[PDB]
Amino acid sequence: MEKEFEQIDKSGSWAAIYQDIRHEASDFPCRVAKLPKNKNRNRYVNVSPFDHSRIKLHQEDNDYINASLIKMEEAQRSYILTQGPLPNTCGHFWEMVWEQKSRGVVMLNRVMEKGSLKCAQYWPQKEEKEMIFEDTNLKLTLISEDIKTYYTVRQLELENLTTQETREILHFHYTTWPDFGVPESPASFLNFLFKVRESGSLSPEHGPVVVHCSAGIGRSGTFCLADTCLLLMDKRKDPSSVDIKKVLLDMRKFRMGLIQTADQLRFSYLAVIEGAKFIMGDSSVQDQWKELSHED
Ligand SMILES: O=C(O)C(=O)Nc1sc2c(c1C(=O)O)CCOC2
Repeated sequence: MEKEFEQIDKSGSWAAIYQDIRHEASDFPCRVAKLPKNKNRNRYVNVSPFDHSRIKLHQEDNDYINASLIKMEEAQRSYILTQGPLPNTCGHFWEMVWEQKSRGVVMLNRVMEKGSLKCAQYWPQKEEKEMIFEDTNLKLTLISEDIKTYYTVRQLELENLTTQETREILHFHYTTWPDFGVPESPASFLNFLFKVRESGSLSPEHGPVVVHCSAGIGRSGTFCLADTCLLLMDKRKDPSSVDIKKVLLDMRKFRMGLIQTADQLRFSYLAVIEGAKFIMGDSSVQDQWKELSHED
């Protein structure tokens, strides 16, 4: 992957590699997404969940959210990829976190990017001001947060107002990944991915982690691709048995458009090649990513 990396680089062919991926990627219907009744539940016209893998709300009313379950069979890990909640779907979002039993939410975007409102403000920014979403009958409180220079971990309490059951959700917000961009470095990305992992939220005792950006494909696909490649590498301890592009193709069976530019692809080879030093038995690099990243 490291030789492929250098071959690709030497002969300036990331875009064509990426172009091939786009050409190979699956195509499956998104008919419920396109129901007229769901128009205002989608942020982008051109980014939909395929019907086969979409997440259904457990409501009789309208079961539609723009979210997909990415179920990586071999790696044995799933994620739910979703767009940034809209002003009218923040209640659907948290209904889905409750129903799917997720323990973590990864947000890879800011509420504002390039002058636009990429995502509703769907979690509370302070302890005294909880949010209640009447439509799905759920309450959410900030329990605390831990703000780093490039990301923040929130502990959130989610309450199902109908049964009064309560869960803790962890929110990992990467706030320095530009839309249609890459992270500043592999170090700070792996730093952030490993915070997520250490937290327990990836563990198969939970529902699938919710990963989102603005559309739920570019930055998310990047995160997820790196995570699974490292996972696959780990259950074998065998870096050479991972085919990154092929894994991306597996993921795009479950949601379109995963990874939005050829520099995102290239960044994902960089992140997995670096992270393999850790999977391969050198845990001191984790500490190094933490220094490089400048977390504090
Ligand atoms: O948030 C991302 O990482 C992401 O995939 N963004 C997406 S993918 C995508 C758009 C954007 C965007 O935010 O403007 C606009 C519509 O076309 C595809």
